[PDB]
Amino acid sequence: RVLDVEVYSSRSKVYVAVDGTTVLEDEAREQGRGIHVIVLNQATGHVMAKRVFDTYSPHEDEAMVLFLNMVAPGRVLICTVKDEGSFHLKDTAKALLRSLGSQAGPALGWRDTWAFVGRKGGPVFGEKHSKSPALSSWGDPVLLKTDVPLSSA
Ligand SMILES: O=[N+]([O-])c1ccc(O[C@@H]2O[C@H](CO)[C@@H](O)[C@H](O)[C@@H]2O)cc1
Repeated sequence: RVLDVEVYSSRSKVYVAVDGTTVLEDEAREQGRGIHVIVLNQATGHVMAKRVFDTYSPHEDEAMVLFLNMVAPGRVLICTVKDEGSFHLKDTAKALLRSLGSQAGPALGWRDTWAFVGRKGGPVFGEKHSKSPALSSWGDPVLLKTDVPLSSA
């Protein structure tokens, strides 16, 4: 079958809904900055892992690379940015995002918004990105809605 996946990225709020049900929601004012990553089972849509990496801060990108490298091929990966995710998103992490098929991830800039849904090992199912227009501003909120094919037993 399919999963209906909805992913939202903005300055102050992220959420992810799967089949109309909210599995992640973070609207807290000064918490949860960075790249939120959700891993779903590719047959059932069950949440395997939920992490946030504050890649505005040093060393979090290194943690994210270790984490993503251990995700099994075939898992569904969902990424979404809250506030800022680029400042300490360094070349190794960007290369990894590129390997996953992301076009916007490797190009992520200051206060850009970004939502991504893909299968580890490819293909990418959907991706949206809004560039911040100025250093004192954030990218526009992005709402990505995409259908994800499920694998069958
Ligand atoms: O002049 N500067 O280098 C500079 C000026 C203002 C800045 O604001 C910060 O930006 C972070 C990323 O958006 C927010 O998480 C944080 O809460 C705060 O708003 C950061 C840097």
